[PDB]
Amino acid sequence: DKHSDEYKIRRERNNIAVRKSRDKAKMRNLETQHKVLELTAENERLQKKVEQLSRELSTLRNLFK
Amino acid sequence: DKHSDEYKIRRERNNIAVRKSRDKAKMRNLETQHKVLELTAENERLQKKVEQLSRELSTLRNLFKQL
DNA sequence: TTGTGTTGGCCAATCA
DNA sequence: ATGATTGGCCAACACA
Repeated sequence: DKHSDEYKIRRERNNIAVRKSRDKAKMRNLETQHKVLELTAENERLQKKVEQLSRELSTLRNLFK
Repeated sequence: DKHSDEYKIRRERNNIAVRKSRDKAKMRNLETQHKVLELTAENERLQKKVEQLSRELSTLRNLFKQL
């Protein structure tokens, strides 16, 4: 029964659980969107590093010439 | 007038828009999870490449030094 | 003003 | 029994 006290504490506690469950999921989804930003920046950095190292190797190999 | 006819049809339209909006959001999330796996594979490829070149450079520098 | 898209809350069923 | 999930729906508000 809606007027039942047990019912009331039930709804009160579930409303807290539901909000909590959904706030957690919103968090996880934002984290994933975040990882995409980090991985993208990091791959960009590493790619530039691949290019820097390649230049250093070419500069060294010119000494042979 | 939460008993009206205009009301019930307004509710129907919103409930449809809500399901559509939620499907779109969940799809977007699915795509993002995919983008992460993709970026992760690329990141590991780049890591190996940088390590490989660093060792190559190190070996080569050691050679010149040994002159 | 109106209509759709978003966001977040509630109820209830179901899982753990 | 209790907290976590999930899906249907309401309503305010953002966006056009």
